Amino acid sequence: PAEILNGKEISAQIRARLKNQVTQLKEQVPGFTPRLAILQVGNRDDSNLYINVKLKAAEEIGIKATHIKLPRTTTESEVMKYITSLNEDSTVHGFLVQLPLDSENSINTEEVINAIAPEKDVDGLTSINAGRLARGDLNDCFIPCTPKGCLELIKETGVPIAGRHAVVVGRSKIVGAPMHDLLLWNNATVTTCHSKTAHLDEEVNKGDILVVATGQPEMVKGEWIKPGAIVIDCGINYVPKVVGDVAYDEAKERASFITPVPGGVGPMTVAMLMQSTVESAKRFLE
Amino acid sequence: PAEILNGKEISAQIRARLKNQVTQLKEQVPGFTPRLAILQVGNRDDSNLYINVKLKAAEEIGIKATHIKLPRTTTESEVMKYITSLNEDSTVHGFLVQLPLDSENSINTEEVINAIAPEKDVDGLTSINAGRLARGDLNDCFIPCTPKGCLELIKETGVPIAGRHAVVVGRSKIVGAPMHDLLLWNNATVTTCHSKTAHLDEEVNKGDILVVATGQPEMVKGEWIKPGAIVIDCGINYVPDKVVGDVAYDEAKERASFITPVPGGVGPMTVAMLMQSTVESAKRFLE
Ligand SMILES: Cc1cc(C(=O)N[C@@H](CCC(=O)O)C(=O)O)ccc1NC(=O)Nc1c(N)nc(N)[nH]c1=O
Ligand SMILES: Cc1cc(C(=O)N[C@@H](CCC(=O)O)C(=O)O)ccc1NC(=O)Nc1c(N)nc(N)[nH]c1=O
Repeated sequence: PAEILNGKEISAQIRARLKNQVTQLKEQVPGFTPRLAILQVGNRDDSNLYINVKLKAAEEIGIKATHIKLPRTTTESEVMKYITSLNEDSTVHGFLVQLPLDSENSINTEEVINAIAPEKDVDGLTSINAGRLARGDLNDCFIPCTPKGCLELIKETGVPIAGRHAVVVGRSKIVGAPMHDLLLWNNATVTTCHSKTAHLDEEVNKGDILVVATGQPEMVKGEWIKPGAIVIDCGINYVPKVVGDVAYDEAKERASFITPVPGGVGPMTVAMLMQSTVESAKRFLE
Repeated sequence: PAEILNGKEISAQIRARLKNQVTQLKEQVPGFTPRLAILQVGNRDDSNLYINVKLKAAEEIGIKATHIKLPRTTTESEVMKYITSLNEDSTVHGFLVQLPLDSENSINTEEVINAIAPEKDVDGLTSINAGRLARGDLNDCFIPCTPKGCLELIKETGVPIAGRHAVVVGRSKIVGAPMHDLLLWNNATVTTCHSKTAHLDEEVNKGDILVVATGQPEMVKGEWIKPGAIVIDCGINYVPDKVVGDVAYDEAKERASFITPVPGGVGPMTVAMLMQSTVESAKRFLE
């Protein structure tokens, strides 16, 4: 049986450190506070939940987090007015657009995301920050929050990354593709799989490190797991109960470390966003 | 043995089609002509060689190509002034900075590259264009010219890329990393290897498609190659004797279904893809 990576506990420790930094930073600079804005389009239930968990974390730490919720009938030009304003408001240190946009109109997601000023792009979703991470310029960019949090979970095992084979299942803009880049520049040998991969089971079996971000409940079976692998499950699926993308019961028998769902990647995602927000607040003080 | 992917023949076909494309544009819009600029820092022989090949190809196609060469002792502020001037000259449609910079002073390559207007970044080296490619937004960016040319060589086989396991050995900003992205958004399963990869022979043996860009002459031995693999050798290594690639061509040819020779493989495809990107930005400028 694998040792469980306790993300709920690990994040708690991170947020305490962030609170101390924000507490300390509010003294060294009186009247100053990190400010986060979260923009939402539409009213998805899962977007509501995740945004509120983020507001909740920001509250604990002392970050001032605003939530602007736009209606489903919002146009692309309406959204761009808000991004423009947030870019220009010098009191706002970071902001993000919760994805996907839930609009009945046609909105170019990529156009919206890429209007965000890169120095405020705490979610790391602009092409500018993605291109730096994709090319190995890691100390110059915001890195996406779920990948940042998966990397921290992997170090918690103590097992070095350099020279191990990492398999990443999924290549989405927010998780899988930046996760590949993060592991690579941490000097793993990385294979990316996706919905056109043949023999996915045999590919998954190659992974000393396995990160699954597919959105298909429990599709990655435990038999597929290389014995002793570090298994990281990014899935959160509501099913007949909350399950991940990895069949947790079987995989725990093969993994050496595993993240449970919930309480694994999820809280780490939120903690890493808070960390990037404090980092941009500090960078702003220069 | 493998069929030879003959880059000389394929590049010559692309240049001719480009030439006719330029001719028709010039007929449709009299006086107009695609304009490329190449900036160099220092006096490296290999850069001199490669830039000259690009000048010759542009001249054949009808691209007006200017070459600006700065001394080994230039400052970053001097280089930034030229990049700004090229960004601002409306008669220049694309330009590149031949890499590596050859300087006595330390110059931030990333700062220099990233000052290029993305719409003129025909080499696809700005962070903006890399981020578009890395995330599959392929319709808005210039792709770097060597990965573009590898993709054409692979498509010359007529074997679809989707579903195959591709291995890219090397992760540089100009070749290896963009090659991984190009193959991923053509729906390969991609493994990227580098100098920290253990058991490189076993990773190479997974490749239905193998792209090697290491600058380590003949380091990828032919016995590692999966039988039937498509082998793409981006290496141009001058060894004592002669040019060799990054793959042991002798044993590799016995196992691959297709293979690029060195020279006459990727090299001419690189130049041709740069010309294609230049013609493309010129057309976009007309819009
Ligand atoms: C999937 C997820 C889970 C949780 C979480 O907290 N999960 C807990 C249970 C929480 C509870 O119910 O208390 C657990 O799994 O244990 C927080 C965040 C996300 N994901 C995102 O927010 N993704 C995302 C996006 N869609 N768009 C942009 N722009 N940026 C983003 O990062
Ligand atoms: C390695 C190489 C070879 C040749 C070549 O001429 N090869 C043929 C001969 C016949 C012919 O080319 O027509 C052969 O090998 O057979 C052309 C180009 C390169 N490489 C680059 O130029 N790399 C590069 C760089 N260093 N910096 C920036 N910014 N952009 C870049 O693309």
